Amino acid sequence: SDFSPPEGLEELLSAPPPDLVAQRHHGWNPKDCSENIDVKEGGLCFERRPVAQSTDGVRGKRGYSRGLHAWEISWPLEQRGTHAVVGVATALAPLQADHYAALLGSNSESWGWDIGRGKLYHQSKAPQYPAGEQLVVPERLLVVLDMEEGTLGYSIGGTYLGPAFRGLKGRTLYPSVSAVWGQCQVRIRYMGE
Repeated sequence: SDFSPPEGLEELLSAPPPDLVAQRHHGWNPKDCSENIDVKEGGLCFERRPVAQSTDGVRGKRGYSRGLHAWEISWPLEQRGTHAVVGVATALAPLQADHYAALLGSNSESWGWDIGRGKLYHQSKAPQYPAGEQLVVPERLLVVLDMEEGTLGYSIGGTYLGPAFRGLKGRTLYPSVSAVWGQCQVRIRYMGE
């Protein structure tokens, strides 16, 4: 877009999108998530309840170790809070904390984009991304995981912002998100492989 997206991304996004079963198959996992989040719509949406002093996350049902993978995340602006972090995670990242934090990316088992202030989190306990314009993240963002190249990048308003993270080769990564505000509805639409 203003960055060159991984090869074959335009093709997979143009193609007829995966059907309802495939998207659910790749959705939020009701059995891999904080006790404070409820997964709805067969995996396509998750809600964090209004629990105070807790940070909570969730992993997708499917973990990726090869190929190109994109999913669309839709996260209403007014349900973001102070720590809306969107990214990916090994099977080993913790999915809740008992204080307020940017949980996704605060360890070495996860990579997060802070879609509010535009910081990159990995082993954070942060560089800006994109590299005097205010970051504005629309309701809907594209998460692009390239496991052949080992990069995680994002796409907003028809613009690939380029790789946020490298060094992903050899891992098995799940879509993941970490949130602190409650009464949110955050949707995942897997776009394909």
